[PDB]
Amino acid sequence: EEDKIKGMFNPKIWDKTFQDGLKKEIEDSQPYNWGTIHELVNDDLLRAVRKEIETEIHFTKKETDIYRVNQSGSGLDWDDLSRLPNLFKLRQILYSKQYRDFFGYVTKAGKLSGSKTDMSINTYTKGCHLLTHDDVIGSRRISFILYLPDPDRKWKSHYGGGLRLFPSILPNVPHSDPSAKLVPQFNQIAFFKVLPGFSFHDVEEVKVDKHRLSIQGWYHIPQVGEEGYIPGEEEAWVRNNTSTLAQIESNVLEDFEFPKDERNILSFHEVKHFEKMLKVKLSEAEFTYLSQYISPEHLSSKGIEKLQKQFVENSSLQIESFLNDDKSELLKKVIKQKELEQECPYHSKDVKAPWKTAIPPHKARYLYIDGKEYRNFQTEADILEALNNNDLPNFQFTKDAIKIISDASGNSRENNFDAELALIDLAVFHKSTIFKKYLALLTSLCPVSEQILIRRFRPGMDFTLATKCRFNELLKSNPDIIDAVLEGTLCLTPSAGWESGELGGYELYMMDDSVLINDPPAWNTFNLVLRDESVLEFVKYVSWSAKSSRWDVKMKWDVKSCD
Amino acid sequence: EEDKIKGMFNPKIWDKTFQDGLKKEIEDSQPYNWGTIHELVNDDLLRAVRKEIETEIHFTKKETDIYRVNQSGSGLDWDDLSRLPNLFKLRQILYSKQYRDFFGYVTKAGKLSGSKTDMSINTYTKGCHLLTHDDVIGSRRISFILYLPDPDRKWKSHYGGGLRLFPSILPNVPHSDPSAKLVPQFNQIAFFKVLPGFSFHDVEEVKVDKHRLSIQGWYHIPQVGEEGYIPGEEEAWVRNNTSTLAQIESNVLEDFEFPKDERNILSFHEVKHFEKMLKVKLSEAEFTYLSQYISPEHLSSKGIEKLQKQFVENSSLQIESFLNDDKSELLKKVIKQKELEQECPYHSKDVKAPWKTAIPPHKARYLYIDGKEYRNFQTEADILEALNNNDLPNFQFTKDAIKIISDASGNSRENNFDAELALIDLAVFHKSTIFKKYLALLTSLCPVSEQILIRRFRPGMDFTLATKCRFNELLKSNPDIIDAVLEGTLCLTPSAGWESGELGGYELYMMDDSVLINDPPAWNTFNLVLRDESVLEFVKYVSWSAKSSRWDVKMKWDVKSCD
Ligand SMILES: [Fe+3]
Ligand SMILES: [Fe+3]
Repeated sequence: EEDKIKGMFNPKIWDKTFQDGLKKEIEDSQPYNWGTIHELVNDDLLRAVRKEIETEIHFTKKETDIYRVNQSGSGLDWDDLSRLPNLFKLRQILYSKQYRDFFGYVTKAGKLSGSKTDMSINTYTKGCHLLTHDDVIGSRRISFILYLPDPDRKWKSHYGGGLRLFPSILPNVPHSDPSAKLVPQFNQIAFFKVLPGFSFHDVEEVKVDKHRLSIQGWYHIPQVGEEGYIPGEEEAWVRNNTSTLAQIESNVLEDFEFPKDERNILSFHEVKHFEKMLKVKLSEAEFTYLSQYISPEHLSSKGIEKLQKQFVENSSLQIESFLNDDKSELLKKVIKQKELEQECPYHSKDVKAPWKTAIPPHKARYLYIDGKEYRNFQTEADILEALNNNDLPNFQFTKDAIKIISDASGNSRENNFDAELALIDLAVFHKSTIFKKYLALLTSLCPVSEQILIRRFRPGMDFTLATKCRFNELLKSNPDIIDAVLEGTLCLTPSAGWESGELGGYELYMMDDSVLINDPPAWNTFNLVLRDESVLEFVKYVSWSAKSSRWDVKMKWDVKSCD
Repeated sequence: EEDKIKGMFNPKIWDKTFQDGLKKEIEDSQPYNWGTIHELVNDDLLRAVRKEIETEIHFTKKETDIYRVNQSGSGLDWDDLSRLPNLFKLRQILYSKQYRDFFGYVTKAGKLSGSKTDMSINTYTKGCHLLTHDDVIGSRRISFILYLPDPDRKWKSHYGGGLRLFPSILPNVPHSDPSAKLVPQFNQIAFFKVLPGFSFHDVEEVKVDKHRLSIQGWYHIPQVGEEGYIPGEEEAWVRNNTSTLAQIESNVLEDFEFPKDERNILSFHEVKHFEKMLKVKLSEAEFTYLSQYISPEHLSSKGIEKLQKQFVENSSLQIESFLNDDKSELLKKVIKQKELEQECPYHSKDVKAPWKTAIPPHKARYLYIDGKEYRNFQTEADILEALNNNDLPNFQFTKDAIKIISDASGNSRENNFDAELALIDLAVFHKSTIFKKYLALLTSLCPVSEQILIRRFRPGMDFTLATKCRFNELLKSNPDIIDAVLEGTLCLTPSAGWESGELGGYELYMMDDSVLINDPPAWNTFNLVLRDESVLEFVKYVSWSAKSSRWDVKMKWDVKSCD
């Protein structure tokens, strides 16, 4: 009762002057309303809870596209906490009427469910992380995290594990870079009211070899019977954030994704060449042209049949030493040089031509070169300007634009476009008619469209999430054109240590064990995959631990059978 | 007989030493084998023939896409030449065995038909012309023209009317510029053996106010019964130059046309905007954006309904004062400035970025800006390089490339890109999402693809020939997408005197009287036409007489009904 529960918290939290001060502070916070309280719970109680958890619970590593976490979601039954009396106590006081009134008041959330408790316990160790998300699930009204690292030592900034908040360009379109970061200590709580479209946050990777324990939880909309229940409130809420969010997603939101998952159609000269060949396959002039980039191993009569058969068998190809030695060395030299001697931008504002940042961060983040005009999305107007003035990729005009920049600034070991120029030449090569003629030979498919990107995934920044291919809307009715996207990836990652996947950066292909391909970055490999609409793909978040970025060239084609 | 026929020609032509000398000369001629003979026929006979024709025959003007000629093809019956005994005589000696042996020998043509005579009589007056063609029809083996201008005065070079020969980049792909020109006198014959793919020639416009009379003719493959008849020769020949030329046309030759008649597909952001609107139509922000270029007359509530109704009625729009006053003046100023103070290239080699020359000349010739990388087709390799490395239009990257040229060379009244920059801004505007939203409103059609070109048709050079629209091959199966190309033309011709069509430059739309539209160049007009596959279009050859080039912006879209 009352006094027994209030005694388990810092006495300050029951003080009206403190409460008003805190409500004001949360009201003035940026980038959206959040709060923090130091030394929330009674020290002894919380020390005990930490002891119980270290002693009573096992934590297993779990990796998805969006997180690596040691969870207990093996020891933990929320309906039987008999062996963990201290935790049971914490859960009772955190959901008590006294605390729910306090918490609802300072966050301006209104009333909170007493019965519907929702907690999980996690540890973050080196490499653990949670990417950008907003917490909008079901009936959640407030998010909190209570932190329990070592009570007798300061958790430092460079340890990582910070709670990071994101400012917003529009509703549902957060900025790529965070504008606030909380470095939490023991017995500190962080919390915010859930804001569909705004409450974007993540957990910064833990960077050093330590264990950060925490209790994550949510307060829910009052349920039927409880204080502050309103009939139809929860269902209105859930409806709005689900079926109708999906409705706004297709109608509007996909427009604010960059790069767009769209392909440009090939000319009739190209398509005719492919067709004729499919219904003395390549000329000598053509092998000569191909041999400038491609290893003779894959251009030989037997290399081809081998690849043809693998593709017919698996609907996929994983080639090694794809490029020849002349190109492999040049690319390795210029890429290593850039990695070791030049500064990589670590903020979207610092990214310059020919590079761009993929957005938004709750879908993806990475640097890419698309051959389009320079774009740096810092405001709504920046975005609308692009959507009004869409342009087409021109890799040659990008080499040109590099020279105007290179000649008005000079060149040096610290600032040059050698890597960019080499990679664009690679891109031009893969856009040539003769390359696609070679692709058509390997696969017996006839490409009818293409998109090429050069991508760089920075350590500690960059990642995609699991998604399906996007069918060319306009072509869906053409029965000759296969219900599939052919997808290529040329990995050009020069550094070592990827093999176990612990550093991230792996390309993952899976069924909606369902894993079809799981390739950590390597040097000069080429994956070709013909995806149906059910196949999911992503590149995993690259860890701060990694010695270089993942560099690749990404290619997509719409295809038709010539029978 | 024999001696009576040989006496009607210059006695030199019967001389073996002359004959061998002439055969050698024809053998050494460029750009393909041709010959000429001064004073071929007996002077008196030819003077008489000239008198008969001036006295006995009327000549009527006839204009097509490819020529303006005063013909007799009213006086002239080849089966009854009783009132023209001298001409009958000429025709008998020109087709005589004696002359056919001589002519067949020097041209290395072999035997020639005696019975199958083929002649026509024409005069070229100011403005008369015949564009690039090769003479390959049916059974023709040798072309000749015999010239009968005024016998007692020199026909000068600047009079025009020269016979011009074209060098070849590949078989069937002549160079845009001629490499030989014959200025003919009275009693001179010009002639060549017919060469499928090579014998390209034209008649230079007559530039001054005079009358050039001539007799054009052909010698044919020997017919059944005649000397040198070979069964199946003629039919092999005809077959090869018809059905199988058409086969090579579709398989290969269209690849060497520039610009290509191809459109790039719009993004899903664009298509969705158009659809939503078609199934408080434009926002104020949108009218504001549109009003920067378009005259308020056409943006008003009633201007729109008016245009909507005209389009539903005719499947076409002809708008006047399309652009507003601010843009109309700027464009007129920069275009007039260029016309009056800068030098226009008059040879494909002299054409510089951002401009290109349409090719080949037996299909079209004009200058255009497509937003693609610079291309100057002087060799086979130039062409194959483009086909291997196709690129996509980027009008913004073309403004960029202009600055690298402009800043390494400086600007002046004699050399600047003001006109080009203004026209590209116009092009960017018409490629914007909001413009196409306006286009969709006028027409109730939803654009799904686009091509834009800025074109300049030089006086004395430039023209297109009557052609059909090209359906997007890839889309033909999509039943939502209309079997039509929407086609726009913004004329920006600043000079006067076009009204009667005598200067050329008119846009002609017709049925395969069949004329649907016939618009001489004017200032700031916009034509919109929805072409089915049967509609033919061309811009007429611009005369040397014209005071400026025809300047326009040309736009094409694939479209779908939203019902
Ligand atoms: Fe969260
Ligand atoms: Fe001719």
